[PDB]
Amino acid sequence: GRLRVVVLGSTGSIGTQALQVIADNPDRFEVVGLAAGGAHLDTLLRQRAQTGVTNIAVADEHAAQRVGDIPYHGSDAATRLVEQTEADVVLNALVGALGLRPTLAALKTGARLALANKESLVAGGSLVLRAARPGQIVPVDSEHSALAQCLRGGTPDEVAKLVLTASGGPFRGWSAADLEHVTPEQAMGPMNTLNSASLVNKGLEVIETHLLFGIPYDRIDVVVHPQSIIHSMVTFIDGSTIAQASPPDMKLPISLALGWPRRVSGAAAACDFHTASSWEFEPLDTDVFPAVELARQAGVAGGCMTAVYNAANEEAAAAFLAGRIGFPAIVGIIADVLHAADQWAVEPATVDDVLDAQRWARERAQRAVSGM
Amino acid sequence: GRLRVVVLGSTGSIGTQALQVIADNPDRFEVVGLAAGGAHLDTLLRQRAQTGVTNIAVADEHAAQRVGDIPYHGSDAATRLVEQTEADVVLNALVGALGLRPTLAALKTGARLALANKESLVAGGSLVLRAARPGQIVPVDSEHSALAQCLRGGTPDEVAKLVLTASGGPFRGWSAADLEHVTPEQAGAHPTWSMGPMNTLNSASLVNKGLEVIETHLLFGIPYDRIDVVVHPQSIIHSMVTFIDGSTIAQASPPDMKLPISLALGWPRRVSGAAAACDFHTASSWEFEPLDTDVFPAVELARQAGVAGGCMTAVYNAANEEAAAAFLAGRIGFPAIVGIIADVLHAADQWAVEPATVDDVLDAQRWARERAQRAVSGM
Ligand SMILES: [Mn+2]
Ligand SMILES: [Mn+2]
Repeated sequence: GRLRVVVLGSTGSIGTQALQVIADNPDRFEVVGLAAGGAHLDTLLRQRAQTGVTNIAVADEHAAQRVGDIPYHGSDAATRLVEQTEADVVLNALVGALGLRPTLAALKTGARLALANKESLVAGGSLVLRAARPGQIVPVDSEHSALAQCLRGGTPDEVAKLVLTASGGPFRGWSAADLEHVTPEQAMGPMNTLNSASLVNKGLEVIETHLLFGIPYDRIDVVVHPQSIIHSMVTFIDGSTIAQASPPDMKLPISLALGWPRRVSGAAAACDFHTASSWEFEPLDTDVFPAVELARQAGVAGGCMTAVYNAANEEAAAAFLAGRIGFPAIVGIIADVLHAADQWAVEPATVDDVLDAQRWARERAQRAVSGM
Repeated sequence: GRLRVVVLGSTGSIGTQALQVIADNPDRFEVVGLAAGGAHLDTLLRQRAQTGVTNIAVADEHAAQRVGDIPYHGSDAATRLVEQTEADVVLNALVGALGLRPTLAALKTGARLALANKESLVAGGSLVLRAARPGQIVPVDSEHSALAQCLRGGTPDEVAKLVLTASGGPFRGWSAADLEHVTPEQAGAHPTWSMGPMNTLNSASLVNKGLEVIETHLLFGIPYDRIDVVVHPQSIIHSMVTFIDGSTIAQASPPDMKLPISLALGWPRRVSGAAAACDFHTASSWEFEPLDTDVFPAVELARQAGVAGGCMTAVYNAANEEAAAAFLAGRIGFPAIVGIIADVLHAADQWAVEPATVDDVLDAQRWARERAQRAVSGM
């Protein structure tokens, strides 16, 4: 009785690592579907050959044509694959807010959603939550996987605080003036790396924490931990903190999300306490790095505001990577877009509501770029 | 609901802190019995006056002579109190040998045993385990309390390693040559108001950690080859569990025994506001380093004793007590403490037999003490 797994974004870092965990664990997992964008066809063809899975979605029509025998092709390909494939688990490792429809489709099938695409939850907000049963979304994000594990340390009424760790990025300790000169070269993928550096990733993760676990924003702490060995912690009402620790390796949270609640033997190397190490903690410099506070503000506003936060980032980040704006302008644009986003506090009733909010935010972010 | 608590060893560090937790949480706990040895009779009488608990026991019959209205007095006073008192939880914070019989009596009543007394497991071993039912014993000490919490991170089948943290003591990082020079004062022989010199000394020699490793094996049923020790000077991480997938779950808090005491009393329910939580507003670091087992072999020796089983861990502990006594008195050097334990253990194979009675345990200790005395004197 193997779990049938659909892997969305199969050719990316998380996707390939997931396929490796599945290949190492044939008694527990079986691949039944693959989805890819179409930029890494070499990898996709190998994946088809090795897994024997022809049930494949390709987003780019030209790429799907170039390949051949692809049953699902076009922008809605991944969504239709999910809708029409019998599965126990959908791993959503697509990139960006475009993971939204496949996330909704997955939840509506009743399968466990192993979520790597944090953007679909951040953007979807209550719309995504209303489609899910309790515990149906299982995080692949390292911090949230850690939180889920640490929450086993007590009952829900015993939780005082959730403590999200953050690497601090390559610019930890830098001044506001220092960040002016940051180049795209200095800052997994281009977006994952950049969002880490700008602290917008951590803002997205704070929102993700609130939505997954239902804890109020004022009880979600962020601490900088440069070693990235402690992946997050939960503080309980008696003063006890339970923390999860492991050498960085996404195969650990991937494996746990795929097989929840059961741990997968040998998924990753454990901390080695026969060698010296230091786990350091320091407060986030919120003045220099206000992305987390902006996320909290968007989160408290709720409705479609978190979709706005993410959409504004996607556009500003693209502008930065293209050499059009400076590094500090990323969070500057997000703030400008949010201040103008009055009407988006309304709760999304349909996917179209979220899409409307994102459309508006993308336009407004472009407006903000044009004024620079 | 309100748990009825018997506090054995009410005048010690653990007992008094427990009473503070109980005083601060009257909706959760009520004291229904108090027992003490007698050396601190005045404290016990004040506790009777303060709590209104008249159900009290004094072990020292000679000390009991000073009061006309103690219901339980004499050698087995604490045991008799436990046997005759309706309670939900028995906190056993008695010191040494006087803790073993009360542990067995507590287990027989069907009450939860919040266990601080080390003798009960280290010496009692299979006697205590055979009398206990799953989950009946809840550990009071910080490392074991941490382990119990971290074990919530998976099923028993998912456990790979139990990892105990150790402070490293005052001689953390010292060479073998350095340790030759250690004086009792350096090893922490100061006449502290609450504790004797054995606690600090056992920390310094790593014998305390050895004892904790033995207790870990007995409490949690993990083999010795899967119980690790790491030195962590800050004592913020109190212990950890590594699971089969590579995940480690750790318990962290500023040092404060009220946390593990509160949890042992209220298990499985946490006690709101028991202790302060880790505060990350100021930069800090948690450091880990391996123990040099060549310089500090006490833990390895404990594993040897534990694997041998039977009364061998009783022998380990009793040899330590005698050797540690010789060191504090200036009869041997610091490095000779573990040397003597080793020498006694290697001659002790007759004690690998499982104890049938308390007297079997006491006989093993007697033999070990005498053997250690011979080693010290050279006779
Ligand atoms: Mn993350
Ligand atoms: Mn301890």
